[PDB]
Amino acid sequence: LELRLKSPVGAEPAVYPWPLPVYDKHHDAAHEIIETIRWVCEEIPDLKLAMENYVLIDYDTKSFESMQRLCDKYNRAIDSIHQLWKGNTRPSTGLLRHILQQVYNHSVTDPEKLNNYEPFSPEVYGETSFDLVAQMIDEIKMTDDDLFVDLGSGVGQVVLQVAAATNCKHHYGVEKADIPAKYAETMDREFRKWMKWYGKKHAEYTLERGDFLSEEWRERIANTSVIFVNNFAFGPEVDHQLKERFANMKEGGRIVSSKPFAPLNFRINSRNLSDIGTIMRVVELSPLKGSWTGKPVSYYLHTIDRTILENYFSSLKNP
Ligand SMILES: CNC(=O)c1cc(C(=O)c2c(Cl)cccc2Cl)c[nH]1
Repeated sequence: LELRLKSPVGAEPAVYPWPLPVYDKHHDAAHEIIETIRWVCEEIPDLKLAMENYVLIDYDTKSFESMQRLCDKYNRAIDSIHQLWKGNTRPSTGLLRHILQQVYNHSVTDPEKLNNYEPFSPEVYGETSFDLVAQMIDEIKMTDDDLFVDLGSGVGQVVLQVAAATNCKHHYGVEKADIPAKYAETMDREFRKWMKWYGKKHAEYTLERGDFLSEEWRERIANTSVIFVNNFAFGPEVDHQLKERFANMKEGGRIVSSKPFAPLNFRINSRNLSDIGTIMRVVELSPLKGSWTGKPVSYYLHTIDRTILENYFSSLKNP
């Protein structure tokens, strides 16, 4: 016993076993099936016209016959549309939210294994992070000349969201811990498969297991144009090593973080010449000021700017 959903672009069908998988106490693969059908109908007008929409109103998620009828009605409407078309774009924000959740649900089957009790972690990515990352994407406006890196990428959710939305040359995720890095391999596979099923384009990306403080990563950070780092729980020792890596970045290089690497009110003088604040601008970006009705959250945008240090020396030489 199984349920099948035909791809709107002729990719291999999505195949679900029966009884349907349960994700948590209030979420299961039946709600995922209904929402997938609704998303494909909303974005394919001819499909909405062909589909007998009443089947999406009256259904029983606990009945194999009811769920099979619903899947069959959708599969028949897909077939009618493929017949009509007989005779790749980026996903919308709404579809991407659905895809990322679906990818997670098919990949992270045992979330307890993550041993993650933090507020902005993989298990709660959809609550605020998705919206804040979307706001960040609209704010930094990356181009094909950019290289994006997430330092401590978890199961790779930020990398997948950014790669689906932007045209950076490449997106990298580096994760040290065993369990999220192993789950990132499944997230990668499921993301490519589902994006192909929907017929959606994404930029190139790589999720890798590694230590972002290693020698190999020193040159890699130096060549990165956009660093994303949720450093809130890192503490001052790792934060110190990161500032050393950031100090080799190019002019205009950017760092997006959850805790600033330099004070927001940094004032260069003879006693703090050694501080990272001498070579980077720092601003707090808050969607509540940047409408937003979510949590009162912020991120920090750092921009490599060695003219801060240069102006201090020029002012001493020309008082
Ligand atoms: C206690 N942690 C926080 O307040 C916090 C975590 C984060 C993020 O991980 C993040 C960033 Cl850095 C940039 C854009 C989007 C997101 Cl979700 C932001 N603030």
